[PDB]
Amino acid sequence: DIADGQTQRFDFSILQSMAHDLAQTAWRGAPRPLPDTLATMTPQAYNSIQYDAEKSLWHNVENRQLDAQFFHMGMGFRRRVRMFSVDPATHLAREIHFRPELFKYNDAGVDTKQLEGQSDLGFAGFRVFKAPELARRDVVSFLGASYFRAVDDTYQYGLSARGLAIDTYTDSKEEFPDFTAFWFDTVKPGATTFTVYALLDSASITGAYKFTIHCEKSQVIMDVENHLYARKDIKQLGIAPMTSMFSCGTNERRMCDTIHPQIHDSDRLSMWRGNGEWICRPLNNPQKLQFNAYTDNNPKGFGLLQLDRDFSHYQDIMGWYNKRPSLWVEPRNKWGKGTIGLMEIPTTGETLDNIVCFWQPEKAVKAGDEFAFQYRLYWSAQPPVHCPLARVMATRTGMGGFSEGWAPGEHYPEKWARRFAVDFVGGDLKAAAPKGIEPVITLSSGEAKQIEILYIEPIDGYRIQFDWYPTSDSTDPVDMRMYLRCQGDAISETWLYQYFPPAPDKRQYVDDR
Amino acid sequence: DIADGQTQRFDFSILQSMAHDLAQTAWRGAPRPLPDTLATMTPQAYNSIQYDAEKSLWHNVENRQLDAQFFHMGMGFRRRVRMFSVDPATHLAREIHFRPELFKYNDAGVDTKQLEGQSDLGFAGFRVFKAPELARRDVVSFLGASYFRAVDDTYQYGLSARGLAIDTYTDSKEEFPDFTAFWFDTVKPGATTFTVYALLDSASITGAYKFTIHCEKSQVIMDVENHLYARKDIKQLGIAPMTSMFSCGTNERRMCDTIHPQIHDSDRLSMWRGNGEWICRPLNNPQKLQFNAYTDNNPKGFGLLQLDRDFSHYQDIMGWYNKRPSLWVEPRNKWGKGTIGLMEIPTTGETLDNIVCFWQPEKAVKAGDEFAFQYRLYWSAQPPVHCPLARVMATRTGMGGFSEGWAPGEHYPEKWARRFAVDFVGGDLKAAAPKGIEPVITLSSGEAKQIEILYIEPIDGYRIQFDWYPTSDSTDPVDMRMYLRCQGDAISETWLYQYFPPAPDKRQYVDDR
Repeated sequence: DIADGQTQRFDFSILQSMAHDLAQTAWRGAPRPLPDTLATMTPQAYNSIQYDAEKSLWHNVENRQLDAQFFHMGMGFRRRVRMFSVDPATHLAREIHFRPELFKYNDAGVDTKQLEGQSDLGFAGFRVFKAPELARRDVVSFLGASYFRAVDDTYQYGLSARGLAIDTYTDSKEEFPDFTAFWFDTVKPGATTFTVYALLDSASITGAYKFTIHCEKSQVIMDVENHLYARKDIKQLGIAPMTSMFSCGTNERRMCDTIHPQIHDSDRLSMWRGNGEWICRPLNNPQKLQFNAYTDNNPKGFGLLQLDRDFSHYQDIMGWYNKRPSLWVEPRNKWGKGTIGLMEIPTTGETLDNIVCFWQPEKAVKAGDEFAFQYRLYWSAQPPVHCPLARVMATRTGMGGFSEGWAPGEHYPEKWARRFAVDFVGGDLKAAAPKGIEPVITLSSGEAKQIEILYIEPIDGYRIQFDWYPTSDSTDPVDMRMYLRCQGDAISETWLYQYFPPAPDKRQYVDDR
Repeated sequence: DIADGQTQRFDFSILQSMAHDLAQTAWRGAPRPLPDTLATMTPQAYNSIQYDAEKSLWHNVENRQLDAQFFHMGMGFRRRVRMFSVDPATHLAREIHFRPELFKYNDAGVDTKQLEGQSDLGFAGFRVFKAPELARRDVVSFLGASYFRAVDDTYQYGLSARGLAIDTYTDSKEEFPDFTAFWFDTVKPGATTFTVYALLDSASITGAYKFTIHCEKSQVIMDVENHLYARKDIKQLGIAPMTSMFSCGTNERRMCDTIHPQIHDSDRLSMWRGNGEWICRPLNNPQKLQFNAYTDNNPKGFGLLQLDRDFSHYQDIMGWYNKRPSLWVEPRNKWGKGTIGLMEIPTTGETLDNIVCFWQPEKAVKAGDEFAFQYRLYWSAQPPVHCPLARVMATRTGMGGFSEGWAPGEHYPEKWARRFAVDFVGGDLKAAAPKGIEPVITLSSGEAKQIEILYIEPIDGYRIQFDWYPTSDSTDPVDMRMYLRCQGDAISETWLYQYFPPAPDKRQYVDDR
């Protein structure tokens, strides 16, 4: 009912055609300035603008389990996005032109007369609500350049995902692709899923995106198919990028001066390689910008996970980090050779998303190149696929050089060493204990001296604790790999960790006594 | 059967007589050197000496729920302690002379011929076992100068208590009273409780101690009655001292570079004043030695508590800090004016007991003075008496100067401030919330700016969070008192905290960016 634009035929092939035509032509450029009312507005004024639930998308669909509400122009959202409604039966799309009557400005200093003849103006994005609460809490949100977020049955929006990433870690500056348009298929009566088509535009790449989002009871499953058309040479391309935050946690705690024991939207990076090996990579908050590439030939799955769901580990009631979802990327086709990038930015608090994970194809991207990637996104804790063997539970790092449970109190340890504790749960650990669980530790630098295997009754797991001794002053990052091998065969997933030793002068403890 | 000494009449009045006679005479002095085998022995050799369970005390008592095994001379235990067995029916005590046949040395380099004619040699102490395991795990242990420890139904020996404390915090050195002798009443068949009489001797004080220890299903209750006779002038006297450990926890974490999130045998000091006010004093690990005296007129109860029983907060499998008991002291009579001392020593790990709490009578101790104190000791988590009002759950301290849940990530907070978060649970907090919970915060120095009251669903409690601003450069310790007052009346127990601000030059955050 809110779609008043001209009727035009639309399809996925049609969407690919305009994306190809857009790549063949010059870039539109930076967004033009917004009207003076929106351009100069208070952040509190923008938050007072509420979309009209009576004028929401699919409001005339009887017995509906979904509802869509659009956002408003303003703040950092300067790119106008056009929304269309397309009938699934007859492939005709009608443009939903922006009108001031679609919003209630309330306590906003908007004149509303400058937005009267502003049909060219669009929206900042959209959010989708579920059946029990069709206008209160959204399960799927598409806000920003290309960022989109979804929630599990606990709601509590956590990490975000984008449609593309360009030059994430290169000598050049970051380029942010924009979702310039959206096509919404009309939701069927009593339908959990819905389909939305997105047109991605950027200064060096254009793409056609198709999203099939299923809002299940305990998870949100998104089927993403894209067709990228390169406009210029791209030195770094990221497929299905993941944006999250990691400030502190069960890791090296160099930022722990806060009332919250752990602050992170995600604590680990789990990878399912083509050969079938599961890799656990805990996230880090390094002092310097870090980029890590993990070579893969056909990744069966990867993503950032929030495996710590206990509230007492976070002690946050405004963010609810324990209720935040975990994102898992499941490719549908063979993606070929490439690397899973992982960029970690230093951070102080929780207002900056410093974790970026994406898939980078091995082949260099040139002008006129074409790409097609299909993958499934799972937005929930406890991702659908996990390692059948023993799984890493936590990665605790601390002082070493002393017997466990007998840390000296009158003095610091004489020899400086770093102690790493890794907890393994699941698999056949209790069966392999009588035969002998032998941990295999590979270190780029240094040596592991006090390798101990201990059993933890409350978690029904085994802890592998070792002390790392530098034996060098190169201060270069140290790569560690751990996996449990009982009968000459792996019984646990690989534990991948990047450790940054302190300076040689800082490899000691100062004591006032 | 193991008592072969001469029969002598013994009673509590008789024990008080020899304590009075001992005070009237000069001190025995430092213990004489042990035989060469025990004097020069390996720590591993001493641990190889095992007492004979067949020759244990009360071995001839049919249908017994208790068993007593003695310790051996060696290591820091250089004071010989004489053990006696006294029949409750006929008050006759027989001395249990030390014999080499009472121990199995096994892997010990002890000649055993030098200990043949060594009846004058005694024991380092004794331990008491319960009915299900009469020779494996002890519930009550008396090892050391005057230290004695007891366990709850989780076992896992934690904090210790002594019979007396002399000059705990004074310009002079520490003086350790010694339990020079022990009288054991024969345990009745099928009796949970047992009575042991102790003679305390020291360079400046002598005392007669009577212990009535009940080993209940979930707790150990000790009835302690003492009669102290001062031999010299004592400048500081401690009644029912408590010795514990506090390295890290939900507090100022200046020692947190370890795999264990919290290391402490006790986290708070709970006091029940004569007027009926409950005070919660979280323990601290200060950089410098600290002594605090809390004036009381008739203390109804005090002790060190371990209220955090969750394993995930400690992550220790060798110490099991979550299973350690809490000690509560319940005076039986009016103790009069005095102060509850609390000495905190700086510590690095967990091998040093740096928390000492004791009751100091107001009146100065002179030569020839007489004292008599009766109190009950409870050795279990969740002490029998707690505040009927709201109780403090945790005391989290961290960075301030920013809105909660929106800590800046690209930069540090502009203004330095310390944020204190106190969680209150129980009482009538949910009923007083509609009326308005007003927190009353008293600060010796500085001001509280951002006082916020928030509700925590998972713990069903309310968090009082405030930011402390220095407004001074005196770097002196800051005393804070908090209690919730809704209708002009207190609805929560008082929260007492001692905070040490950093140096004025250190009241800032350094950023590499």
